[PDB]
Amino acid sequence: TDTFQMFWLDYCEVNNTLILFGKVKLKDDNCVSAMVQINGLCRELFFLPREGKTPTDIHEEIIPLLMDKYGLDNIRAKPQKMKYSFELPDIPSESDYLKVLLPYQTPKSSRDTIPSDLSSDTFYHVFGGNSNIFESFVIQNRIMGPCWLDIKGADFNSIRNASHCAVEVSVDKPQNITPTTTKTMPNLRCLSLSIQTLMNPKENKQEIVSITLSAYRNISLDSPIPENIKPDDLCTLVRPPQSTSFPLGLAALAKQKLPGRVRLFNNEKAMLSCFCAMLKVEDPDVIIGHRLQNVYLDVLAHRMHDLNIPTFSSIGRRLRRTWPEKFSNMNHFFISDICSGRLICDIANEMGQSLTPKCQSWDLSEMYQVTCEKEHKPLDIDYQNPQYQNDVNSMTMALQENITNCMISAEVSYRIQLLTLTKQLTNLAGNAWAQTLGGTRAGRNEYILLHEFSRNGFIVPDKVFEPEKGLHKNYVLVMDFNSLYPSIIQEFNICFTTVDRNKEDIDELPSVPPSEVDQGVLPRLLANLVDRRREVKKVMKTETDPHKRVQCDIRQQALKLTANSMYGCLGYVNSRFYAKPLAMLVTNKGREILMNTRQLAESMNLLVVYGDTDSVMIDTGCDNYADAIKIGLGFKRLVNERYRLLEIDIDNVFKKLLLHAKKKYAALTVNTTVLEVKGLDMKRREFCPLSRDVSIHVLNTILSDKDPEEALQEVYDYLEDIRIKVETNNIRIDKYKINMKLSKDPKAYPGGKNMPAVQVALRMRKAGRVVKAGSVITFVITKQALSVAERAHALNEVMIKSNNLIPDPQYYLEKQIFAPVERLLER
Repeated sequence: TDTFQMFWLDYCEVNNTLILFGKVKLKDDNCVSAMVQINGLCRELFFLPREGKTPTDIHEEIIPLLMDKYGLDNIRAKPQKMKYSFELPDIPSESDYLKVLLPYQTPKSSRDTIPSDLSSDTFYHVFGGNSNIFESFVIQNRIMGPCWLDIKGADFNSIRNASHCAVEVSVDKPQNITPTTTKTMPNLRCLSLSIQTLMNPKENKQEIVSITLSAYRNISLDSPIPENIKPDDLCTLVRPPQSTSFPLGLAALAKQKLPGRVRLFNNEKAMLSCFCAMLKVEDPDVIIGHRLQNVYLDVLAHRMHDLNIPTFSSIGRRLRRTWPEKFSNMNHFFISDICSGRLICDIANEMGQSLTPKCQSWDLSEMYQVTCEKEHKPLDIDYQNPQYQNDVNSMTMALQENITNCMISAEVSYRIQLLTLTKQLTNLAGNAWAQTLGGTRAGRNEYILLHEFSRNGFIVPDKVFEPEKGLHKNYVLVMDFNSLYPSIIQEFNICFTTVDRNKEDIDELPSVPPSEVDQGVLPRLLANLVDRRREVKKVMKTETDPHKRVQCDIRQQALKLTANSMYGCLGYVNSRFYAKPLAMLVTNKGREILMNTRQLAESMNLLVVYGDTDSVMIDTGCDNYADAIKIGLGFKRLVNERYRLLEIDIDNVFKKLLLHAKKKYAALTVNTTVLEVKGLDMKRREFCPLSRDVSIHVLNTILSDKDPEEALQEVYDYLEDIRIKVETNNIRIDKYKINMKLSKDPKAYPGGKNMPAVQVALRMRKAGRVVKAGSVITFVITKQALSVAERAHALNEVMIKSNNLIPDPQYYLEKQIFAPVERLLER
């Protein structure tokens, strides 16, 4: 009521200040964007006194020297008792440090940081010298992810023309900002982007041809997001891929065939200028897309740089007139920085992939099928193909393809709940939402410990069973063992605080602490996450309201993911909290448990088909779903009885299983039984529809509910019928077709005599027709000595009977039918 309130989403660093971007509510209950410039932030340095000296001795030595070097009239400093329990050898468990507050903003040498190994006769180590400004703020003020912030003493007249936000304010000190307990959040303005590019052979540059923008202005994460939500505004921007003008009648045809607005531009520079203007006015909190992080944002950024778009900064929320001077492998940092203020929701990055394990390539069409169970056949659009510069039909189809991708990306991101889950993960880890969305696990792993330890007066550090190959005729269950390590850490009280280890030699194996030692920080945290998860699952059993129930499920998953990710803290080599002695201690107990899990399985007359620290596959010996699940639960109880904290679950159910490796198999999963293939090249372009039809039919018959002979004879009968059908050419010519795209001119292909597509193309040239880079050649290997490449002819030519061209039975029965079936039907 007296304080400025804001829901913070993202941040950036500039001039040793911390800017928070967020939302503010207006008198009409509508939320607009806002930014807060936070001054007066300081590093918390801790100086460790030598055995004889004291914190006061330190005060008298460096405070004057620090004042002079940084040009400060005074420096807040006081003794403080802190604890250390990490990897540095000669630092005691508890000591009296001199806590020093060094402002990020200093008159002199602000950019220079104090090294940990600063020479002195009063102290021999210094912590926090290289602290990050965002890290300091978040830790000192106990900020746990995106939330509401009470900001007192906000200055509404200090900041001028600094952002693309509606409200700009500042504070003189970070203590003026505190988090509130409000559990709800404001609606987000989401903007889905789809970009189509053009490869420029001359400069090897990726240029932009079109951009589609789909706006969703009131996405609410408090309630579930309605399926197939329609955008409030849809707009497509485009420029000519070849000439300076479009085909005739494009605008009229677009108005007639395409949804939303379509804006035409004479060049790319005008299009990108318009794009930036639209971002500014739309002011999205979230930018959704497919492969934005590692592909399209880089293209977009560099093209804006190339064409010198003055309003490029609107991609983020901080206003810049110039690009970073060094804008190289560190382009990712510059782009990430310039986007600050708008969250990047990329369904195809590491974070997005982790939520969609059922995928394999994570292509837009594949994800749409997996997550939404809807089919969309992708069109390969190559704007090098001249047809787009003159054929108005072609252009319209291309734009339609872009518009569809833009809305599929949005729908997928809502369906897999990428925003709400990452938010919960961010609230649990206390890091930045953007870091969760675009980073690995390491980030979340790091901040959850930074918060836990600093809250309990601790100084934090400075920044297998081989697969049984073959067909399994009985139900096989994949048992989830992801809680293995976190249950080990908890059971055996493994922590940085409890395990004595040789810090001189990290290869020396330590021992688990005796029961007398109190629960450490890491096990206590894991125990809590596990308890909170139960508190939520209990509530679900009673909850009737689907809205609250769905919210519970999200919270529940978030807690599970946080706990199952804790091992990375001490396991990952490049972790701020890496500890090899601890990693070894947890990995060894992991082997003991899995080895015994095998014996437990065999004690139930079960066979382990495959296993690792993440999952164990067991053959139930049953040919019935009900029987199989009962066996699964029995094994679940058996494993929990021997390991009270280890709770495993049934992840997959294979009625039949053809196994090669963990991610290379074919099987009938149960959710209704369905065919599921993994790690096997099924939809490979090298193979024609006939070969794919045959391979599919072969699998279905093997995994069929029939005996081996009567079913395998069905295969032989099928192949024989196929062979006679091929030899007598009674199959549709389409089924023999093979596609092959030309990346360059067929004449410029070195070794084109071996490539069937290059031969077909060159033949079309010598005739008269035109074919350049970007043309897809569809051909058939015809019967005739001539090479296979010389016997290859365009599909449409073989379709005409008067041409007397027939498919070569030898090639198709051998290379297209025998070879694939041989690799599939071996065991």
